[PDB]
Amino acid sequence: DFCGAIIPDNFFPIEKLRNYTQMGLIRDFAKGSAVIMPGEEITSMIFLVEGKIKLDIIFEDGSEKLLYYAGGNSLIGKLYPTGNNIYATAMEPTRTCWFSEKSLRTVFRTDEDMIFEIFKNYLTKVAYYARQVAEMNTYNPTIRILRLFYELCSSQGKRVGDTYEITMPLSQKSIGEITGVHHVTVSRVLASLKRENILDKKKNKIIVYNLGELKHLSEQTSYYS
Amino acid sequence: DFCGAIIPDNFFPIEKLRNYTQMGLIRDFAKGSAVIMPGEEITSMIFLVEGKIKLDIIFEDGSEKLLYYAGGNSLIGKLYPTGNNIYATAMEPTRTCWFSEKSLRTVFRTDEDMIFEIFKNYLTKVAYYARQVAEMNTYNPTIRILRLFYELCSSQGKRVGDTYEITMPLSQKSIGEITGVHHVTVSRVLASLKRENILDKKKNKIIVYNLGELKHLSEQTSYYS
DNA sequence: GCATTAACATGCC
DNA sequence: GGCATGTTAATGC
DNA sequence: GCATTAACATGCC
DNA sequence: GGCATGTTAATGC
Ligand SMILES: O=C(O)Cc1ccc(O)c(Cl)c1
Ligand SMILES: O=C(O)Cc1ccc(O)c(Cl)c1
Repeated sequence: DFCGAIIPDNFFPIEKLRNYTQMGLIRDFAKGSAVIMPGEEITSMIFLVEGKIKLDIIFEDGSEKLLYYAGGNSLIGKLYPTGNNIYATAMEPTRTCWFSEKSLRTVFRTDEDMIFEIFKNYLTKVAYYARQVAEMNTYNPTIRILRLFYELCSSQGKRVGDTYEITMPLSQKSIGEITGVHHVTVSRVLASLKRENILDKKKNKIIVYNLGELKHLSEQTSYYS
Repeated sequence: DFCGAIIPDNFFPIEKLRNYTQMGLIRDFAKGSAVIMPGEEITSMIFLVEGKIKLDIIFEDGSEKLLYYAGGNSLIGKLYPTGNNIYATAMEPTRTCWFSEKSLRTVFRTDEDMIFEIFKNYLTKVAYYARQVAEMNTYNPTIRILRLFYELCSSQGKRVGDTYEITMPLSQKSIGEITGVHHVTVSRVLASLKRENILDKKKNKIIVYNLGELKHLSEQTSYYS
């Protein structure tokens, strides 16, 4: 029914795969440990039973960038070699379940629906990243930040009297990483939005005091203002 | 064994799915016709038996951008709604095969390997677009153009005496669309590369006269030179 | 560091 | 011959 | 239009 | 208390 993500965190979780972790291999990591080491070739799907993984790509010159965050019931779909150098670290004590190709056949023979759940999980990732490429080719950095707050507000902002609240803990550093904008530009833009009384990004909530202005500004070509 | 793409054209073709098009629905399009209309909700996988599709996303303000090109044995993995407005046009007379969820079950009951072929096709797309996001966040437009020619040369350039040839018909307009660089910047960069005798992009071949210089320049922060 | 604009020139079922 | 692709330099976001 | 740099200030298992 | 996150303005790619 719907394969969408506004942010690259907890893409299409598959809670029913917890009924089949006995067909796969349990593997616990300590906080701070590598689930996937730089240069490690992975050929398993990795189901996250409990915890939190940060998953990054590393370029040849050593540059490192965020791809996504993974939480409980997330799926790392690295069953085959891809050409990318991936580094995935446990942000907390984390339980995984490693599903090889053979082990997946065993799961599908028991439950043919899990096939389509995995397709949904992949589709969601492709829809996210393909749009993000096209969005970066269409809107300027500062506009992409406004567009993110508008879309989170539309999709998950709760009306609370005069305002909308987005119940979400989200740092400026991550906003920058997700939107591809320098963290100092992120600080500047939020300063503006705050002092103009449009939006306040707090520790655990973003509060939108003025959605129609937020939206209007997101429709311009810059908000380096 | 390998889920890679340097360019968003002909991602992981699955030639064996042509053995199962009788389980799905044949649908022929004329050149210039919409395979997916703007705003059309698609819930089928669409296998391209013969021809060529150009597949674009359209934003709310009407901006339109390339996602990818599809050729024979390519797969459009839109089995479920995604939230994106997609517009896909037949660039030539094109035969498709539409596979619903029910129809895919029928295919998998006959050949369990087709499951994993589809996973490979999805993985390849996710690896492409996820890297492209991270690359646009890491390298400047002009550098991304150099990096593309270097990687195509590495991956598919054939040594021909003094040179490498990449046997590929690729317009400046598409290079721009793929790399997210204005077509006039693309023209400028190629002018430079040509007159410095590094590389010549012709109608049906790119010729690299100097791979080590190409590579060296791709390692700098700009080539607006 | 490059997008944009503009005015112009060459390619092409 | 008409519309799509490519060219070059200047201006400032 | 914004990344970068820099020098500084506030947050935090 | 130490290292990570956030702040603000200036400079020019
Ligand atoms: O491994 C890669 O190159 C990309 C990637 C990373 C994480 C995932 O869950 C997927 Cl499906 C792909
Ligand atoms: O439909 C989308 O939002 C993205 C998309 C487009 C084409 C494909 O083949 C896939 Cl797998 C996804």
